[PDB]
Amino acid sequence: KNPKSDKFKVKRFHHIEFWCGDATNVARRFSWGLGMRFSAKSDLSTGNMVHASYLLTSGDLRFLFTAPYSPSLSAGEIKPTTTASIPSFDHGSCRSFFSSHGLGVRAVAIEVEDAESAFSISVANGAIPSSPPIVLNEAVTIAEVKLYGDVVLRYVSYKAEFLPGFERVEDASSFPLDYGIRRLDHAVGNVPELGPALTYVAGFTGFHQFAEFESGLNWAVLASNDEMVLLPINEPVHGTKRKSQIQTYLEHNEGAGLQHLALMSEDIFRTLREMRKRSSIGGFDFMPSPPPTYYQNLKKRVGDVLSDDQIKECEELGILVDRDDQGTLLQIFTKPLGDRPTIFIEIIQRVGCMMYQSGGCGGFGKGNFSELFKSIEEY
Amino acid sequence: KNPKSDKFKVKRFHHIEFWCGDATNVARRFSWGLGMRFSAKSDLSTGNMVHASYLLTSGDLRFLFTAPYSPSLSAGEIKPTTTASIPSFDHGSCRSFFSSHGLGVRAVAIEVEDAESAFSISVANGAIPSSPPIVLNEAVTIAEVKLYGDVVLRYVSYKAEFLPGFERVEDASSFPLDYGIRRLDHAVGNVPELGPALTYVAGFTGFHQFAEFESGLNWAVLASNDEMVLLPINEPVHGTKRKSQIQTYLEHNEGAGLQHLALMSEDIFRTLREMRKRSSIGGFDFMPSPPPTYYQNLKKRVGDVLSDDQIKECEELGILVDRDDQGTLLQIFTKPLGDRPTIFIEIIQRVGCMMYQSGGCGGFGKGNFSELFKSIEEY
Ligand SMILES: Cc1c(C(=O)C2=C(O)CCCC2=O)ccc2c1c(=O)n(Cc1ccc3ccccc3c1)c(=O)n2C
Ligand SMILES: Cc1c(C(=O)C2=C(O)CCCC2=O)ccc2c1c(=O)n(Cc1ccc3ccccc3c1)c(=O)n2C
Ligand SMILES: [Co+2]
Ligand SMILES: [Co+2]
Repeated sequence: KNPKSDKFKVKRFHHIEFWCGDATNVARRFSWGLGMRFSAKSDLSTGNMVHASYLLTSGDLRFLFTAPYSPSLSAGEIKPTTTASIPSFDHGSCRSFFSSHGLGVRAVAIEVEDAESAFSISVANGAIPSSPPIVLNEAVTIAEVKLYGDVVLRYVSYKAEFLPGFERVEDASSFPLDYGIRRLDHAVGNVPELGPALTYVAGFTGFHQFAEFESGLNWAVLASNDEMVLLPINEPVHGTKRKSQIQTYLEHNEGAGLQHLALMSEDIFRTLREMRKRSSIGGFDFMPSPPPTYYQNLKKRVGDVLSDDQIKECEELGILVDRDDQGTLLQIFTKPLGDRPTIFIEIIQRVGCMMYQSGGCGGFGKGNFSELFKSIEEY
Repeated sequence: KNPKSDKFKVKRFHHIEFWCGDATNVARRFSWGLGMRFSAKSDLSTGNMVHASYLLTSGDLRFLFTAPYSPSLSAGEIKPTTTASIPSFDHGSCRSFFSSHGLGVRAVAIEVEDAESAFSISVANGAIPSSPPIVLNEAVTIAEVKLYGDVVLRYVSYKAEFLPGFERVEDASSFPLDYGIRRLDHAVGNVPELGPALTYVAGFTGFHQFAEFESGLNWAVLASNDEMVLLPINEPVHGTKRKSQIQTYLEHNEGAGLQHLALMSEDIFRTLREMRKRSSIGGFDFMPSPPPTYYQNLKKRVGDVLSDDQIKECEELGILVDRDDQGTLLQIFTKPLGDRPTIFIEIIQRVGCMMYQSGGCGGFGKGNFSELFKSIEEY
């Protein structure tokens, strides 16, 4: 059941912004690890004396990496005279965020019809304002409200190239890497209490609970009208045999924040071949692969969707498979992206639900918790 | 003239420690960019609840990358019960360093006969203490004094594997990258006033001025007895046509600090081929190459040392060449390693001065300032 209750017009995920200590090194590591190209910059060379921001793209996926310069470079500026290209940026907020949480997502940005209206409707419906709407070069409007922890939901709307003041990156410095990743499928938060977090976000967005279908967590998924913006939220389950990975996150992160980004691939097998080739030479590592048990049990579950060859290809790459009543999900998880056992990445590809493909086809892997436990015990 | 006045027994450069916001991403970027392998770690997986430290090696070159965890993880510890593997580490100092200076070198570490004695003699001769000698597992002694800015000179001495509490990195996570880099040749500081900086450091080390042979700077080089530890120091020259790059450094760095690390290659042509292949796919960029003028003028200067083929190889890779009365220096400079126009890397190879090769053979490139200016003007 989809009541289609969005309180303003939402289009798609627009970008994810990481707050960094050094944007250059994180951006270069991510570019090589995920096969994303450098497409835009805003930094000293573009006249920005406040922050360094570098944009990576793969398909429609946009990752922005931002770090503060010395405040002394901009000490004479005021907000009317700022050289920052993202006017919500604040030196103190960024340093406090990074010192508190380490490397992680500051902003989940969605494109909307009218960012000013989205901001106003959100705050009228309980959203905690973070940065008021500001029009950039009479062309783009950006506004921010609190999502959870120190993560903001950023609204971006375009009258009619990333943001004003960003310059497209020179061809020589823009190598056309591509491992097949094409868009952000969902962005997941960890919170101490699910109930209040859901009530808050659903309260100011009108996002509805996305219909789905004892190991660590409870969760629910909030979704826009066409279910293309998907925001799952997790809470820990305490008192269990193995300590909840949600609680570990909250401890190492100093509270709520973004847990994982799930990146849709147009060919998950090529993406994982390319990413695993680079794991030990600057890229990303992946979670330990499931026992061959798990793949011996895949035939009975998805043998009508994947061939024996396509299944054996899952086993060599460590890919997980789950299934809805509507579609099939192929998924795999990286190890944490930085020093702390906090944020990680999921690579996914969805099979089925053709009409274009409807959002969330095949779910989020709920059935893979039970399947993995059974495999582990029976090994 | 070498008075051999070291006040304690100095061996070689031991390691360089970067203070980071996220050690993982900087270490992975540097590993791929410079061809250094992951060889040791001290982090949560080794019981260290205080800091994450990752060691990269290439030959005898050791780069250590360190970042703080949340202080909450170790809030119950005191120094007698610390889980830190580097007992000089302090959360507040590290966060203050990184917020002030951005990514950069905290420690220039040299191996000595007796770190306790080196510390005592240094402080008795004017060194400002930073961290007193501490014996690690009855096996290694480490001590630190101030060098310039917030950079420390770290003394390490071994009774008889990097440091106690570090674990060697698993073979699967340790890819044997190697682009030919073999050791640290020199480490260079930028200061506002050369005179007082030289008097201070030479005062507590007994290092002597290394004999050498109007564009931005003045400098001098301090050297150990066998001139294998080489510490040049730069100051700005004000009032010039083009603004001094030393002054730009001091402004963007918030004061004195380490300007460049010069890394000796056993085959600079292979190193630069490998590094330039990776510039746009996560590695390091290089300064703009000199005009072909410069290479047209190389024949008259070093045609007795390099063949026409070896010279043309310099031109395609952008390598600079200078010459002493004793030897020849091949050198090239990266663009800044991170967001700020502060620290960068030099790759070098030295030809001549055979006896082993004596330290500093061919100088530091003093003659390349005049040669580059002449080339530029005449283009
Ligand atoms: C992150 C994720 C999802 C996922 O995407 C997701 C959504 O999008 C929204 C709903 C909530 C949710 O979870 C699905 C399945 C997953 C994992 C995962 O992270 N893991 C790794 C793991 C799980 C427990 C652990 C407990 C202790 C120690 C390590 C552990 C590692 C899995 O095994 N499955 C099977
Ligand atoms: C860093 C270095 C060295 C070097 O190693 C070194 C030592 O070890 C100790 C003695 C002091 C010293 O310098 C040698 C030559 C160099 C450079 C360099 O950095 N550069 C790049 C540049 C120079 C001016 C600029 C002025 C304005 C704007 C950009 C500029 C870029 C060079 O051209 N030469 C020719
Ligand atoms: Co997911
Ligand atoms: Co040098």
